Amino acid sequence: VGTRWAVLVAGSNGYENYRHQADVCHAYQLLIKGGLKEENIVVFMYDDIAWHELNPRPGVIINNPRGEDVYAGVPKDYTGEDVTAENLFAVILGDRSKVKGGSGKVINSKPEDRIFIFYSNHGGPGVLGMPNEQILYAMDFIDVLKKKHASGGYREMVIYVEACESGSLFEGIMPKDLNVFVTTASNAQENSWGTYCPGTEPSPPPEYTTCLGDLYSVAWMEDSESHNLRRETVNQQYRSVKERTSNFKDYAMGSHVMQYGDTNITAEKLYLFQGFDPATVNEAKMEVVHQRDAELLFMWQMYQRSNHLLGKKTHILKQIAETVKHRNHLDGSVELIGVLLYGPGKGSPVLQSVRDPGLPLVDNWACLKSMVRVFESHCGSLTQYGMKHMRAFANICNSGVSESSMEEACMVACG
Amino acid sequence: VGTRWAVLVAGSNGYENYRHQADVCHAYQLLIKGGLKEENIVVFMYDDIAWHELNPRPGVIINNPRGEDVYAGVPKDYTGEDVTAENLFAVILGDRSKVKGGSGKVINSKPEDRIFIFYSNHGGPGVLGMPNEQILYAMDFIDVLKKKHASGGYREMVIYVEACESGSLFEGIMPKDLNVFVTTASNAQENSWGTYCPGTEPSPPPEYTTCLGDLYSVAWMEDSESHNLRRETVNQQYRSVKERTSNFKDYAMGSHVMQYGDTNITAEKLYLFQGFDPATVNEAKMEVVHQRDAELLFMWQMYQRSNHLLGKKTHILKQIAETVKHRNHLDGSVELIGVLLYGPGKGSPVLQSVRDPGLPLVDNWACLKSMVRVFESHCGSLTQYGMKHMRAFANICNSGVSESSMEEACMVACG
Repeated sequence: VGTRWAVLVAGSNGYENYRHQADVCHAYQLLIKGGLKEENIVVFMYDDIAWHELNPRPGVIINNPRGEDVYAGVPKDYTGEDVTAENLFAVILGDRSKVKGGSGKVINSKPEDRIFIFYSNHGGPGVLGMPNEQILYAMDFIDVLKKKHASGGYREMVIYVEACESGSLFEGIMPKDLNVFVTTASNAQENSWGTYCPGTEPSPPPEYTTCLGDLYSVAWMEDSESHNLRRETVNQQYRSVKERTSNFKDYAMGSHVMQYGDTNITAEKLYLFQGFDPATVNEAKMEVVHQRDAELLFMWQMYQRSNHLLGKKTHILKQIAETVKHRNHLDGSVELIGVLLYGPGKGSPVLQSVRDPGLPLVDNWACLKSMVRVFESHCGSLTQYGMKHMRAFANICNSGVSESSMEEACMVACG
Repeated sequence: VGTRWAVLVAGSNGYENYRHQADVCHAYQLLIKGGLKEENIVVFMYDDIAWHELNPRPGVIINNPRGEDVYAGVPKDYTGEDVTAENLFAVILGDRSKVKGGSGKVINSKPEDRIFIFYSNHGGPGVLGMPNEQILYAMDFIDVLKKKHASGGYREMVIYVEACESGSLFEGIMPKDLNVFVTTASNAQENSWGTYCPGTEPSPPPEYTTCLGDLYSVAWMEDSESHNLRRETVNQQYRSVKERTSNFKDYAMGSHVMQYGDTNITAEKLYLFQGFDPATVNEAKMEVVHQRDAELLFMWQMYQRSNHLLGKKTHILKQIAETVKHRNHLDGSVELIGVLLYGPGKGSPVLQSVRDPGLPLVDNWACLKSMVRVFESHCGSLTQYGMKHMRAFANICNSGVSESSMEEACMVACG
């Protein structure tokens, strides 16, 4: 009894981030094969990958080396400028009146229905990326779940999140009484991983200069599509994905998959959320690339493939230098703010200290947004890479440092 | 039979580096108390500390919290602009014709004589600082020892070096057949430490905003002045200094004292090199500060002591920001050069790889100087802090990367 809904979100754009949209398109195809209806699956994807000038298979997206297209048939619900945090919240709430642009499809669910949410891109401590120069903050995502729960618009929900430090979106803040179960690609202090990368094994087709997928994402999808979901439980998928994402417990090239929320949902059969493919009647180490370094890997691939063209080669090398200089500006400015506020030798211990598991990243989420606002007003936009510094901003909030002191430090560091 | 000579060198200047000149002045006083004659001890010190506007005891320098002046009576052999690598080499060779400025005092020693060399400041892999915008390279220092040995101008020599990564000045290149024994404050991959720092224990007098000494340096000096050097061997001093510099084998706040050269000299009584004080008839953990961060600690002390003066406080905070921005420029530019030459993900492993103990830092020392020259021509002067990147430059040389490729990478990184 009830209807199965899904919300699939890629939080990034650019050919360098092909894998996030490939993960989301693969999830869409898997859910349709399971019997979920298109009207109940909302897709958020920037939609700049299939027809990108750099795509060697125009109009096609693949998510693993087998090369099966996952782009054909995916709906354009929220693409381009409409991939926003506000539209994501309106969609989850089932409030078409709060949607701006897009198809108008929302999760206008009933109390008997189940919902599956999958996000891929990206992130930082307490934050997720959204592609139109937006940061999605953890407490706002939890508040949307609380609002949806208070309306009575679903029976249970399962949420899968692929992003760096993704455990920090739920630690200390995700309630267990919302009928929502969550898993994350990593704990609160680990990065997440791209996989099926050029120059690595398992290798994507040779024409690819960008990674095809993300480790935790392809782990759950390849697990669902290789099992009878009427028999596999939510717990069994969690255990399998945790094992695969750990990469033979080698955490220098793997992460700790975490679980939050209502763990009673782990006893449920996965088909209640992902459907079941009627045609299904029921492992080696993977080379991975840090999510934050996959863009530089892609630019280096473009550089190495243009070695015969001097002009193009020089242009790409200068783009790599601009990208590293921008990364260095953000990393150096945040380190400098720590020194100005706390002194040398205490700056890094304060900004980089990780709270114990189970504690929220920040006590005041409005303060966290204000630290980002003050930083950006003097130092420039944070960018997706800059989300790595969200624990530094949270730690400034937690330390008792004033917003007036942050303003002074940012002005000295970046004016 | 024979005369005891010494060469004492501080490689730095500025009130932030008070400790290097305080170590050298203390060494001078200790040697005079031992019966070495002033005409046989050459002092290299910039000489900007005793009368510095920031010195709370004008005309006085102290090297430990007991506060005994060590400045009065120290000769001005090579000070200011004359503290150069060329003068140091001429002095060690005993060649007054090759000295420029200074007092003209040199080590014009005889075959029966012994020599003691002590250097304090900082350094980097394969390099030592000199204060007039100069880097002293390890192979040139070894070549001066070989030239002095070839002339027959001494019986034995002992050399003590306090600087970061100082073991790298001798690993793989110091011969055992020159009648020279050497110890260093650290191994080839560790920093060295300032001690007697403000805000730490054992604490210097409260008027001091800069560290009074360096750990290995005060370890040997305080050991020599508390023992009968006619009974203590060179080996006993090495063992005591190794124990103290390790700081209870806590290498997060200590270093590994290393030995090189002719270890047969360790059996000799220390008075043969340092003299003996006729009035001498024969341990707790020390708080330390990284040599490369002591300047920022001093600037933070000045900032915290000027909190009542808004104008002065703001000025110091901007000086701290300029210093950290300069550090970030050097660190970021070297990291960017690694990415441009080797690609992302291989850049840091190549630039930061440490050769096995016993191997020279670089196979071609002229290439090492050329990498520094190319870097500086595009990215600016390395500065003393920038000597930390000498292993990256050595690794560029060792990798087979051409000087033409280094030029291209530096131009892209810094133009």
